[PDB]
Amino acid sequence: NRTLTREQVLALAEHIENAELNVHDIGKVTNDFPEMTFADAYDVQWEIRRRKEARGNKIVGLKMGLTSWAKMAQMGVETPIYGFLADYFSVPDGGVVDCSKLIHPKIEAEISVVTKAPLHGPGCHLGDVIAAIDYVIPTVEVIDSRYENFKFDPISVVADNASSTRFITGGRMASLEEVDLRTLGVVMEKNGEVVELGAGAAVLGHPLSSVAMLANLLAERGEHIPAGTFIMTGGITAAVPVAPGDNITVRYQGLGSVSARFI
Ligand SMILES: O=C(O)CCC(=O)C(=O)O
Ligand SMILES: [Cl-]
Ligand SMILES: [Mg+2]
Repeated sequence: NRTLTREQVLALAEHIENAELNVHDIGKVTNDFPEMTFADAYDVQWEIRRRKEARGNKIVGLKMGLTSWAKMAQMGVETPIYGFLADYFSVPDGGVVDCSKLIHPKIEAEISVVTKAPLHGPGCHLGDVIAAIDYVIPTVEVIDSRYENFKFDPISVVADNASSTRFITGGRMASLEEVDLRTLGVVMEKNGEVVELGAGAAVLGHPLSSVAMLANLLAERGEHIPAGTFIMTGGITAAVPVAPGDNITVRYQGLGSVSARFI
């Protein structure tokens, strides 16, 4: 399942994290370790998590990447990917993101869930997830691949924590009974203009499925989704570059809006 030595995992994690911490893009790691499997990549990502926990960061949630059947097929993968969210990733609705701490950030409109019951795989699917949802909450992610490379590389991206870097919760919380996630419309505005549109169904056909896929992915490593877990279910719209001076508002049908100022 794995081709990296443990020393390589540790060194890769340090190297990839350092790119984030030092705001310094690096070559995608699969160029130097072309044999890396997803298990290697997750070993690396999880070691990054450890490095963050070790210096006292709290891990406050999980995020999903590649939550598009089309994109999965394009990238030659059969499942989404996930990454973790550190406490300092969090930005208040309307808050400021300091781009000088970021490399080449993009924002995406997502819907997050907080669970109220444990979920696990393998074999988790939508039906298992429904009963476990406490509420949903509009969330914009700021993603920022630490790689200098143009073309998306799933295994490198995983090693780089699915490009996670900031997330902004906002809008209004709602129970599942109050929202239809498949038809929940989102409008992303940047500097006063509509730049992207999407509906919840853009996430796998049903954003809650993202949670189940997460459960099954975590099961591959003998982990699950504890109750109370905050999960960003995936990009509803295309990701949009942001730069200093940009202001963005993402409007969620019936859920208010999430905004952020970039400096
Ligand atoms: O580009 C993708 O869909 C996966 C990587 C990512 O950063 C994300 O979607 O959160
Ligand atoms: Cl910041
Ligand atoms: Mg995302």
